[PDB]
This record gives sequence, structure tokens and C-alpha cells, in this order.
Amino acid sequence: PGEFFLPPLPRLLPAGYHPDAARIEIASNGWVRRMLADCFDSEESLLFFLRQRNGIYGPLTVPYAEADRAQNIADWYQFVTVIDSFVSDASLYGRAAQDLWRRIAAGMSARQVDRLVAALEAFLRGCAEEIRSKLDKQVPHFEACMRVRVDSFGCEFLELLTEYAAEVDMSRAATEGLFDEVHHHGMRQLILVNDLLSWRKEYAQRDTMTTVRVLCEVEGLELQDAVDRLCALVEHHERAYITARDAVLAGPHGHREDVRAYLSGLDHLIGGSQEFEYLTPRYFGDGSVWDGSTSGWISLTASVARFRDAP
Amino acid sequence: PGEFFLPPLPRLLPAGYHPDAARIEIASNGWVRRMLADCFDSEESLLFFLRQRNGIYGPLTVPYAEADRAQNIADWYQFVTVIDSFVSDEAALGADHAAAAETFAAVVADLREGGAGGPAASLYGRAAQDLWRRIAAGMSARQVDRLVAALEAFLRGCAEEIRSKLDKQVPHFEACMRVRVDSFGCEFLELLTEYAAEVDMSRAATEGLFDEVHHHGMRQLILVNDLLSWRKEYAQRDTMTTVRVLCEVEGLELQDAVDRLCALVEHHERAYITARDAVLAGPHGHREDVRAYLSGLDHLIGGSQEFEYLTPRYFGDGSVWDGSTSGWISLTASVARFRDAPAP
Ligand SMILES: [Mg+2]
Ligand SMILES: [Mg+2]
Ligand SMILES: [Mg+2]
Ligand SMILES: [Mg+2]
Ligand SMILES: [Mg+2]
Ligand SMILES: [Mg+2]
Repeated sequence: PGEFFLPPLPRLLPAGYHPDAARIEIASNGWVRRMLADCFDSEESLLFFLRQRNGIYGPLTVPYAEADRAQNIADWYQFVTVIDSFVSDASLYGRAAQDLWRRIAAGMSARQVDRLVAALEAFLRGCAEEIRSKLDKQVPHFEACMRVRVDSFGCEFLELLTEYAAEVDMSRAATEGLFDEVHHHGMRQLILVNDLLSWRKEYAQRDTMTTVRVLCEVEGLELQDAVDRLCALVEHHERAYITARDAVLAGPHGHREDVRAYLSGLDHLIGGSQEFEYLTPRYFGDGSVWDGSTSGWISLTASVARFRDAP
Repeated sequence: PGEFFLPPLPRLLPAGYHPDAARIEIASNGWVRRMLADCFDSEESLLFFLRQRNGIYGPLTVPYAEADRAQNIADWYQFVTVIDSFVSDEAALGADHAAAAETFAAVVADLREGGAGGPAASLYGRAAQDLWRRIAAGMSARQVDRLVAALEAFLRGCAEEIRSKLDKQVPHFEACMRVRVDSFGCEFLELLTEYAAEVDMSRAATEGLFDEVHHHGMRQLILVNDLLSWRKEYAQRDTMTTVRVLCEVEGLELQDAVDRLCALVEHHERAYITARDAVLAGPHGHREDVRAYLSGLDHLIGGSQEFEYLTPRYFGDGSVWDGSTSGWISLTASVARFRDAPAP
């Protein structure tokens, strides 16, 4: 292919920066050095990771949260992103997971601490299944990909950390299934935006678990036609997320402030995530610096990329 | 000597980030692309400039300002930093008097198109005109005239540094601080501090109310910049830094120079606080506009130090700030950060 067009995406949902996002990014960088430095082969490898500005992802997901909780969340995402990067490449990571657990557990119910360990297990089980899929060089069909990505994208910790940020416990509502539709469309929107923006990286790293590879290699589509398909698919799941949300709100439990708070959380999680995914050198290449552009022509293979108004 | 130790600095003054700092930095990068991309030799050398994160300096200095004014100041600082980097670069300028002066005249002309009625022919002139129309809108006629003097001051400053480099003549400390009041853009910093705080201190300034406040605050700002920018000025053979004055004029080894200037940062920081507290206890100290201006200077002084620990401009391209502020700094490494111990 060489160069494709990413069109304007709907961007219907609030996308806000925590008032302390820039400072939180730096302190998170601080935490990654103290806790995770020895995970990298060199200072060169650590700085490659820190230049992805993954520290600002957290505060872009919870712009509403108390600074302490925003910082806790920012460090969690750097932590799981380090693991996520080695997937694609106490104990070693144990001391880091313990610092996070000690910091986050203090502002969680007992049932939420159980859900966080389960959510991490789900992520790792997702990751493990991606490793086998990649070693065997077998790309799954669309739905199978999405099934693996519910675990691998870390939907359960995305949902739980939303609660943690909003200072609610939706454990009872979850078991009951109040957010089943909301989560289906919300997580699938999150995943497909990510698939679209992380394609340069996953293409380069031969990662298998992405709907761009499924559309290209298993459905045999041209890149532009796959990009146009998933872009339309993002609009679907985003509009249905809004519909399913508006239904919980209009419905029986929708007057509750805890439900309203959690759903406003997901709103900012979905819009904030996309803002980050345009920002990060992780997707646009080491050396890239975001200029604020959000659509246009971009290179699949160039070491660094950005949206231009012509090929 | 391949490294030095930077002790903890007092950091008594507030260092706040604008609640929109990250987004403003990005929008500032967008403005540098739109306006200045063709001032760089290539996309790669434009990215080298943007990786310095100069776009977050503005929001770290006026964290209390309305978003639009913060954005204007952010774009301003990226623009002057592009200019500072161009005219301190002998490759871009020339390595001999004749050539340096020709290229410098061109820059002076281009930047004077800034407040003119006609469209600018130059990239620098068009960037200056955009910033002029944006900032001057929110200024009094007196502030606008002061903005003209302040650019004139900056350029007189840069020209004395350029001459100094060419003639291989390091100034004595007081000459260095005289030059740097101009070359550091102090008149701009004070004016923009007024604009951010939405006040007009034209009379007060002329009357001399802030003479001690400005003398001590600007000296702290310049000294802290000389310390954090030495890594890069050493490599670039710049002469207008107190680190080079103490080493070459006064005969001091690097570590003694560094220790002396850290003590001087503390002297001028406390002197700033005393001079400021005096105005606040004086007959103008009750005025809301004076209170806002002096809080604006507090945040300029604290904010600037935070930025100078953050920027890859000083710690090397590829560097990423981890929040550390004290320890051992390599002069030779391609990327530097503060460490607990010297290289064995
Ligand atoms: Mg991945
Ligand atoms: Mg993954
Ligand atoms: Mg991805
Ligand atoms: Mg200069
Ligand atoms: Mg300079
Ligand atoms: Mg300097």
C-alpha cells in the first residue's frame, strides 16, 4: 500500500485533559524509572518507552478525577503498556504491581480489589492467546479477534478504573448486567480506534490481533477499503454506545448519581482515549511530535508519520 | 571535566501548570508547523525543535491566564526560541563578521514587519504579524509601544552576543548580566506577565516601583537558565553565560563555578522575595493590579525553572524528564538526567 487516508472520525464524546495532565505524565515517568527501569535492556530502551508519552493517557481518560487517583491510574496504564510492548517484542514486575495495588486498593471496596486482580488475569490471558496466535502466524476472523481483544485490550480494568476515578462501585450493577450493551459498544469503539491508529506499529511489529490485519489478510481488502470499513464501524459502535447509554440513563436506574457518574466516566474514557491515540509517538513513530492534525494522508511504513492534506 | 553536580536549588516560588498546558503545547506545535516549518532545513530538523517541548514553557509561566492569552504567550516563546536558536547558530548566521551581520540585518528587517500595515514578505515577518495582531488586541497603546521597545532590546542583546562570540571575548560578570537583561527578553517577559494577568503596569514600571523586584527576579531567571543550559552552551561555544564567565574570566573550575552560581540563585531568589514583599507592604501593595502582576512574576520565576528541568533543549534530543531536579549531570552524554552518583 505505502500511504492511506484516515478520514475525520465522529468524535461525539467529551475528550478532556486532567488539569494536572502534563505534571502527572512527568511524575508517572518518574514512577516507571524507579519501578520498571530494569525491565529495559538500556537507558535508550527506557527513553524510547517514555517518549511515547504513555503517562498522559491516564489523565486524558479521567480529566474529572482527584489528582491522587489520576496519578494512580496514569502509572497503572504505563505499567500495563510496558507489559503490552514486551508481548509484541515479589518478582520483576511484582514490586511495581504491589506499589499500584497498595495505592489503588486504599480507595477501592473489597469487591473492587478482587475485580482488579481478575481484570489483570483477563489482560494476561488475552496477551498469552495473542503470543500463540503470533508464533503460529494465523490471523483470526473478525469476531474471534474481537473475542480475544475483550481480555487483551483490558476492558475489565478500563471499566473498573472508570469506577475508581468516579468514586463509585458498580460491582452489583455489573453482575446484574445493567451495562452489558453499554460495555459492548463502548469497548468495541475503543478497540477499533486503537486498531486504526496502532496499525503503523502493529504492521511493523507483525502483530496478528488487529482488525486491520483481519480485513486486509483474511477478508483480502485493500488498506484504504479496510480503513473506510473500520472508520464506518467506529461511527456505528460510538452512536450505539450513545444509544445504549441514553437507555440506561432514561431507564429505571438512570436517576442514580453513581450510575450517571460512571457513564460520564466511560464518555471521557472513550473520547479521551482517541485524543491520546493521535498524540502518541507509540503510533506516529519515535521522533514524532503531535501538531494537533486528526485526519488526512499518513504513511504506513515511514519511521515517523503525520496527517497531511495530500499524498 | 565530563560532568558536574547540581545541588538542590531553593525553589521557594510557585511553579504551576496552566490547567490546559498539555493541549496548549500541542496547539503551539500546530502553530510552529503552520508558520515556521519552512524556516527549518527539513521536516526532521522541525521535529528536533518540536521535541524540545518549548510549547509548554508558556503554560508553565502563566498558569493563571485565560486560555487564549496563554496560547498567545506559548506561541510567542516558541517563536523567540526559534529566533534564539537561529542567531546563536554560526552555521545558519556565518562564522565571520561580514556574513553574520548581513544575515542578522535580514532577521531584524523580517521581525520589524511585525506591527506594519502591509503583509510581510518573510516567514519570520508573517509569524511576528500573527503574534502582534493576537497579543496587541489585549494591550493599551503604551503596552504596544513597550512591546516595540522590548523586541528592539532583545535584538540589541542578540547582536552583542553575536559580536562577543565572533571576537572570542567573554564578558566579565556584570557585563554579562547587562547584556542578558536585553538578550534574555526581560522587557518582553515583564510585558507578557502584565498581559497574562490582564493589567497595565506601564506607569508603575516607568515610576520605578518594580526596579528591585525586576533586578533580582531577572537575575534569578538568567542564572537558573545558565546552570540548566550549560550542557548545551558548552557544546555550542556560546560566551554569554555566567558559567563561562566564572570559569574563563575568574579562573574557577566548573564545580566551583556551579556552586558559586547556585549560591547566587539563592541570593537573588531571596532578594526577589524581599523586594516583592516590600512592594506588597508599601503604598501600592493593596492595588489588585499590583498583587496580580507580582503573583504573575512569582509564577514566571518558578514556572521557568520547572520548564528548564523538563526540556530536551538542555538534556539532549531523546531525553524525557523523570521529575528529578538535583544530582550529577554528564556534559558528554548524548542524553543527560540527574543521577545519585558521579561516573566512576
Ligand atoms: Mg499492543
Ligand atoms: Mg495488546
Ligand atoms: Mg493496537
Ligand atoms: Mg539567547
Ligand atoms: Mg540561547
Ligand atoms: Mg541559556
